[PDB]
Amino acid sequence: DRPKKVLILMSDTGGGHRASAEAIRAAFNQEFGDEYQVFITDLIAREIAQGLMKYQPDIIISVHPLMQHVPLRVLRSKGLLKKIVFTTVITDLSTCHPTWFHKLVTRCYCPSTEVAKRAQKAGLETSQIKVYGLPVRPSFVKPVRPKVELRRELGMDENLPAVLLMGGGEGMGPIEATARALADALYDKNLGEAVGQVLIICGRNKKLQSKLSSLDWKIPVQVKGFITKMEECMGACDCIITKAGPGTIAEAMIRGLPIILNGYIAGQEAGNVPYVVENGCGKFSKSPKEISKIVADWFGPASKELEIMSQNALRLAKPEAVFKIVHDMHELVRKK
Repeated sequence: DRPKKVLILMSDTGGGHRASAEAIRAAFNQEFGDEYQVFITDLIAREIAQGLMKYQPDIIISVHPLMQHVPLRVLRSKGLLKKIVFTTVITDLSTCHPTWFHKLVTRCYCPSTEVAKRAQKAGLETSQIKVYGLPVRPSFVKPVRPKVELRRELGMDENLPAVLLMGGGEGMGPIEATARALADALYDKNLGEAVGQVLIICGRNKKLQSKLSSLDWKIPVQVKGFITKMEECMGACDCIITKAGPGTIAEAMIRGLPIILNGYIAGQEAGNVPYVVENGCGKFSKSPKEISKIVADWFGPASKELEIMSQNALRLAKPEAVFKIVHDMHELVRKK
């Protein structure tokens, strides 16, 4: 028809998830092309009012818990509410805050049926609620090379089972202690045999990255900084240790990785934990000793438990969330 503009509201503080926003932007790009131009704005009323005028969006998307009430008010203050489709993509996997929901919204996209039940609780009608899962980048969703080919490209051992350890960011138990604990649990002293291997992704924690990659490891340990392609990394491993950041969780499930939740950002990600644990996809622990035992058992005596949890994750996985959402927004905008 005519080119349309999309504004996605994030805020670097207060919860919510920008990787979902970027995932959404990439999905519009892939699916539709220049039929849509997509901006992500980090911001309250005056700024909203500003960004409204800067981008004059056809459709507004909120990936933030605080981005419903004020933006909607301002939309009604400027008579824009019937012109502009307003949508919410909840980035809390479970157990959310009431603010995620707003009756004046057009559509609210849920990552679980649990969250959707909460939307119904809030008075939103069936037309306003969809459950497609939590959006993940498309480039993540491409079926990936074989395990040994990924392992080799990442400098890992080809045969040992691997735990993905994420050390980036805030909220986790001791990463260095955890890696050392992992090395001890996965070494057979008499055999001189590594029982497993570790891949540590440091993200932006560079002090951790240098310390960990200067150590002498009992088992194969690969240390990295920032990784653009998480799909290759997750495809090379057999389980994952991480903070209950929602994207990382939704990614791991797509790759059938059983999760050890290493913690969470308080006030933000703690509702993600039951989504993992109560659904049979993983465990919680911050302790290095407790974590490494879990991995060591999953790589030996509880290996049946690992395979079962690995099936539970694929079953919960929704790799097509991103496409579904944007195709739904596409038709939402069109009915005008």
